[PDB]
Amino acid sequence: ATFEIVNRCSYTVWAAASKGDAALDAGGRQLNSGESWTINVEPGTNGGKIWARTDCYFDDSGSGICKTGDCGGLLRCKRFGRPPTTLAEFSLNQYGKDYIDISNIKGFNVPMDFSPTTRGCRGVRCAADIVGQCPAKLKAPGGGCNDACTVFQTSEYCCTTGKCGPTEYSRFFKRLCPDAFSYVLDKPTTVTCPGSSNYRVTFCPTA
Ligand SMILES: NC(=O)CN(CC(=O)O)CC(=O)O
Repeated sequence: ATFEIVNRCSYTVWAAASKGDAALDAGGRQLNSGESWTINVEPGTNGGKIWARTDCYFDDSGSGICKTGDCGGLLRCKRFGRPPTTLAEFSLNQYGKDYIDISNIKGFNVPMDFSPTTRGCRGVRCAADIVGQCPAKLKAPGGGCNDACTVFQTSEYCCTTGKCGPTEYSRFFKRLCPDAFSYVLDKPTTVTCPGSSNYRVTFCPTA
């Protein structure tokens, strides 16, 4: 499946694509403003994620750091990124269907549209001014708005035991982006697409 990753932000993003224990395609690439990168994700892949990293500093070998979304200090991500990161999440060809969503469970850094190329299912967007409205305790100095699990590290927010529910901090994200997951046990906003669809992820969407 192809994922066309498009940077319409004024700033460079270092796109990242991983399934947690391995890169998807090349795993990462620098996208200056206006640049695109089309990756191939193998059919049947589960637990894939795409995200933006902002303000990165890499040496020629591809090692360094990013202000948001860093993945073990690598340009070409093998693992997932450090919050805060708006997440495009997908599992493909799971019993005949693809499953896509956007998540704020690991916070928000860059506004995102995640859309199929087909009429057969809808897209998702989280593009509200979350960083400008971010509660003080969730502000990330590197840019972005942390989730409460990252900040407070308790089950109330991290949903590690029992049955967590919404909190003031999940509701902050949820009102701004109703179609994105705001905490681990949020009512799912996953979209079911026909199996083997293709997709476009746009950073800083407009129309
Ligand atoms: N249209 C946009 O998304 C503009 N961007 C700002 C920019 O690209 O300079 C907002 C953001 O990055 O949160």
